[PDB]
Amino acid sequence: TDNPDGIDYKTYDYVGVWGFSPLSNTNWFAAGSSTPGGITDWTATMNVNFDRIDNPSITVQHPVQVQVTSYNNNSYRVRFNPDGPIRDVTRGPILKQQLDWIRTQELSEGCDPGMTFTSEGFLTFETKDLSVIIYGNFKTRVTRKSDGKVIMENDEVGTASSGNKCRGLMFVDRLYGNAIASVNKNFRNDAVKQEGFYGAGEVNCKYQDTYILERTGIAMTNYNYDNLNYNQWDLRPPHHDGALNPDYYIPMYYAAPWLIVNGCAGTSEQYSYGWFMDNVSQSYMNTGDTTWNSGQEDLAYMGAQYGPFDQHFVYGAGGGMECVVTAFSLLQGKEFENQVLNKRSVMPPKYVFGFFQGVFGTSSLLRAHMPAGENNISVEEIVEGYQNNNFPFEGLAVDVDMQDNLRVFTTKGEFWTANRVGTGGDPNNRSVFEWAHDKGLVCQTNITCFLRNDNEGQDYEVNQTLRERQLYTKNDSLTGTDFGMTDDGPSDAYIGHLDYGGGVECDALFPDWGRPDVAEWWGNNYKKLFSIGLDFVWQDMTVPAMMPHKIGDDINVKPDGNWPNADDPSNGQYNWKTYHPQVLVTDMRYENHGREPMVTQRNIHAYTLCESTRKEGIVENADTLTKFRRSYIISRGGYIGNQHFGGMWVGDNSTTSNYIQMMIANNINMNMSCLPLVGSDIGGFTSYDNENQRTPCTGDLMVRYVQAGCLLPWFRNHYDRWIESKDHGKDYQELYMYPNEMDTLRKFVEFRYRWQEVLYTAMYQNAAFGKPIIKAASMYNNDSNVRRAQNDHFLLGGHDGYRILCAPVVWENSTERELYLPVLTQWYKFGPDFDTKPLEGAMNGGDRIYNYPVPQSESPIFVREGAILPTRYTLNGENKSLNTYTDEDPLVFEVFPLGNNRADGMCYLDDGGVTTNAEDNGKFSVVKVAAEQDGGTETITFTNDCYEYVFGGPFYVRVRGAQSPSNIHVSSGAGSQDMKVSSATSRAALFNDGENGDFWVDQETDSLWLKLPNVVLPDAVITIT
Ligand SMILES: [Cl-]
Repeated sequence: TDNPDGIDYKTYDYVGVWGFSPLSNTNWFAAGSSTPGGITDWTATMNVNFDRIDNPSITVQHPVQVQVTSYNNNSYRVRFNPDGPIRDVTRGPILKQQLDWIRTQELSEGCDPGMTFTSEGFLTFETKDLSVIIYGNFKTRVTRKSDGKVIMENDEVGTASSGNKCRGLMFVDRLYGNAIASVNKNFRNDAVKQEGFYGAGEVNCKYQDTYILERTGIAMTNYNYDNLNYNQWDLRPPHHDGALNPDYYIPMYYAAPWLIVNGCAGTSEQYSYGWFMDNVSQSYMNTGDTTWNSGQEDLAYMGAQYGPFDQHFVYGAGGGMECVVTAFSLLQGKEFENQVLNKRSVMPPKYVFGFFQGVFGTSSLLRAHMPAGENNISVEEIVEGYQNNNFPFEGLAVDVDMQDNLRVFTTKGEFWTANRVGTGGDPNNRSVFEWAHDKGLVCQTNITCFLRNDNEGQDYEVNQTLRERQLYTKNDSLTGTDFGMTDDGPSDAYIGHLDYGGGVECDALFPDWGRPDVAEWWGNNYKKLFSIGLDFVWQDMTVPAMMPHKIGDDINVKPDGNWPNADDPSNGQYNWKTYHPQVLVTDMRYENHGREPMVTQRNIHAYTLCESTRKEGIVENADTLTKFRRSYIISRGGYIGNQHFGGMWVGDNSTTSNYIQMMIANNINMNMSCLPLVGSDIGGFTSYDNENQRTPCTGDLMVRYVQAGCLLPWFRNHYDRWIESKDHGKDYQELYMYPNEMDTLRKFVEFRYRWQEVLYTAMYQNAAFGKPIIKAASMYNNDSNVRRAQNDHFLLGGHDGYRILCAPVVWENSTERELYLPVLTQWYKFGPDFDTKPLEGAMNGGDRIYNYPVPQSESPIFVREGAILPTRYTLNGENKSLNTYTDEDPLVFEVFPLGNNRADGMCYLDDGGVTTNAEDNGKFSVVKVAAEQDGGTETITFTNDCYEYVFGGPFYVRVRGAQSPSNIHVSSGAGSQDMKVSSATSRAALFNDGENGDFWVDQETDSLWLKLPNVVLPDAVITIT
């Protein structure tokens, strides 16, 4: 049952954007005509005649399904399979069960798309706000009902005399190829529309010297790659001379065949739609790039090396690009499972929003057991540097260093306090993770799916059981390709090589994920780590990222780094730094459907890995977790839909301004690709100094790195550390190693920690509603200037997710930047210093300030009027990890100056992930707050949408711009009472000694503080007079 559909696989090698050219028409089929093929449920079939564009007398027929996926959220889908019957994927972001759930709900509400074939055979249907017509040759126009504006239309190509063929549906004649493509008209050059294309995951694009956000006029590809520095040499265009810089034609780590098109921006006729080509073979997105003749300025397309064809058009309910993101997340949602919390993604433990330090190149837990070696460092020293210097510090990313000889799921003695491996729970021999718990820390650790194979006769149970149970990918192909063999065997296994450089390497087997049993086996391995104290998972090398290899060479031998190239191409010999693509893997798209060459599904491997970790590792083995029952995954690879397994970090970046610019753009783009919990190594991962690789990141670049990342969702300083036994990397990078900048560095981490609830509540808004945490500037509506600012201005936080504006400096040795403030609102300069002083005067939205001053010690961060933000403080005033906060560490609702006499706020509350009762049983709370000024009376109202988690400590209201009141009354189901002036005359004293029902006039910061008892949190009317 290998190759059950009888495909002839014509192409195995990577094919750059330079070699993908559907608009050349040659050997491509396109839709030429059709007849109606019936409608069942919300799915119409059209029986489409595909004609060869270059010889239209050559013709073949395939059924094409047109399916309304949501009436209310204005989305539909087009799918066909030129290779066999249309088939529902059993694994992936979009599942039939969820589509069914959506349709069932909408039907029960009376939604009627009115899907009909006209007498002429044209298909027409409506969604809430749209109407669609599809003509005989599949020509499609999507019209918005309110104004009659056509907001999307696909493309037609002419032929000499055989009629117009619609390139909206294309595939290569199977005599020649396997590729597919779909082409729209692209209005980027239209003077009024000025369409811009956004999204596409982690792709980097340079314009002049600057990395930018928008992805218009460019040819992109998804081909998950071990792309260290984002510019791997083997990924260069044909005959490329000189340095290869990160740029748009280079694949990254996450597969995101996803674009959001935004036209008429900032105007009342703005429109936005998403375009998802749901394909896990190498895919392409060309937004009008003429380079290599890959595209045409006025056309846009998506395509892929292999079928099937399955495409979603997602317009969203409300107006604005954000609404496209929320609608896309619904299609991928888990409502069909009746998730009480995790509808659009999975909630992390609170601790995931802490500051972590990772080091590649530690050599022990304790100094007392650190082996001598140039620049060697113990985990203990790192923890001391942060804690002794009073940094808010969450814990560690422990790398492959801790393993016994790169055996995943193991540790070695040096990473235990008594210098020997225990089974856990021994107070006189604690593992790195147990010891870390005692420091108030939590840890992630590096897990890949390389199971070391060259063990020189030493027992390695994980590899042994994989062999015995035959769960490893075999060495079979349809091409008779010899993938190589070692003395270790087995004789039928696919054997690869892991290479961390500097001699840190090993042979490996890999799990054949598509097999039944593999996922359960994998997940069970995590018990070996959870039972010794591991908190969460750091998933690496997920392509799987194998050492480059050429067929015929030894498994441990890599090719010359210049190979392959245009003059000496791969010709089916290169592995493209993963599985040689000929390898037969058990199908990961369709269960119990046989094996297919990996080329058909490269981009689903990392996704399937994370899925197995999540379900069979983290969830099924939750009982074996120690301190926190909720866990999480931070992954390096994945595919649309990864957000239900965990978050991401953008792989191996480096230490320059350009990587800061990239980190910001990556974060915004990933967020709009429905992966919200993402970040990039703070300070940069690899060496940057070409003359001496060991030179650390400068103090100024570090300050800017930290400032730019301090409110981004995943915040970890991690780097490659030069040590004697791994002689590549930088000397150090830890924030405490920068004495001159230490105070600034510390205060930005403190600032993040104070806004821990702003982040956590935004994550809740993602899990519940699919709202991206980080907003692209163009998500701010009715503003014709945000587009210009979108490279480095972003928003987050508050009730609506647009209460905070960030515009970090993205250049070293720079103390000014061009600032744009979104229009139709007021802004307040904020940041680390403003907790302890008054706000400055309001800044008018719409203002553009050239050379806006930004000292090194500052970053441009602004709170919008009408924000009430939940803010946290430690009771004793010392910095501690998030995971060791209790409800006795004050929760404070900070009321910023009112917008139109009003302010609003929201706070999600649960036990931080100590248990999984929030997501399993609905044990969480959602508190809302409002402030209203009505003459001489301010009313501050607390209500709840649910209150299943009881906050155990007093909470506060801090009103900015208020001082001494005549009276404050508090009404609440618990008690109705007047407040009294506190005898405490400072904040520490109000916190520690102040009585419930005290107010404190804070002159230093022009704030009024109300101390209230916990019982009044879910419901209260506070009237200040
Ligand atoms: Cl990866």
